[PDB]
Amino acid sequence: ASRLYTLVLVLQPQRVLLGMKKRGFGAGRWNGFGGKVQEGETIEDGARRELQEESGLTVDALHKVGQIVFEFVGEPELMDVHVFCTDSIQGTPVESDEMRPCWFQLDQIPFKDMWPDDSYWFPLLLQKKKFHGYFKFQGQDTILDYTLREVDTV
Ligand SMILES: Nc1nc2ncccc2[nH]1
Repeated sequence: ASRLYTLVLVLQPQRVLLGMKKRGFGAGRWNGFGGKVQEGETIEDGARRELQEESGLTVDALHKVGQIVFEFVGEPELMDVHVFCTDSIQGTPVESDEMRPCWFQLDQIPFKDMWPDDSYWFPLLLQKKKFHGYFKFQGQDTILDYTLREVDTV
């Protein structure tokens, strides 16, 4: 009972791009760029597509850095989120009716205004570590339990 999603982080040596979602699931929080994987499309092709649709950027090189499963108590579907980091990008981030992009210095990540799980696995992403995670949520603000382990292969 799971559904595939992608999440792409545009990470450069001194800064990371995040986008403030203006409506829908997760509105009001800074996040990477992603969404559901479609029929007939590979997970990586979906990550590339979602980055363009949501940020206006075109990614050359992409690589997998994590997989995180989210459970929301009372909701049947688990979110199976495949996390990617960019290595090269083209274009300028585009503000739209759906998303407001901003670059953040690496020591100024706005964790108070992000999903609470990001405080756990973003430090790994920043240090170029790969990870498998699982977070059980009650509502959208409370982590009931979690597991997070570094791995060599996502
Ligand atoms: N970055 C990020 N964290 C999340 N936690 C739960 C659901 C979606 C999420 N996107």
